[PDB]
Amino acid sequence: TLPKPFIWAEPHFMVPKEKQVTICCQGNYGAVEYQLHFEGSLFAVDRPKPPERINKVKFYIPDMNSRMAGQYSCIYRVGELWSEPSNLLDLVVTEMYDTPTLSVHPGPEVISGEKVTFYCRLDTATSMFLLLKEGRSSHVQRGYGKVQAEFPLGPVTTAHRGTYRCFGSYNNHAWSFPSEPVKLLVTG
Repeated sequence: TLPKPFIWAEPHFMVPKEKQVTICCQGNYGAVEYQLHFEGSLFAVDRPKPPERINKVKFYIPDMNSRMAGQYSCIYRVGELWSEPSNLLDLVVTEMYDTPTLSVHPGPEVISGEKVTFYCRLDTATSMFLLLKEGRSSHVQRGYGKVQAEFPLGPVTTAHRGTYRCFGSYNNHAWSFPSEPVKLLVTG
């Protein structure tokens, strides 16, 4: 009946503790009420006025903390009907406690075709590790292991070029400090 809303974070979902993030919810033009929900509770509300030209609302979150790391959703109202929930957004808090180390095999400089594997180590956390690829063409990989996890990339191409940082975690939504970057140079 009502177009399903859409939720996303800005800049992205990895929020360093004490820092800020903005959660955006898109509903529909004219909607008079938007609610941001967090783990079964009401987090924030926004009532567009005038609503005719508005179809999105921004929820600002300053001073990020682990108690705010989790699953968010959004619903909006037009008249007396409420919409179905939006997609589920997971916010994680970073820079918690320690700093893991990152290493790569065979080395930081390779030619297309060489199999590359990254290794993240942190002995004071859980088995869940994460490999982040900086800049554009960004994304996050996850790996598991005791004290250390590996992230094999298989044969690489120049597309694998970029800066990498890894994270350790204390639970699925609470991550450590990013590791020192490793700039992978691919030739060929």
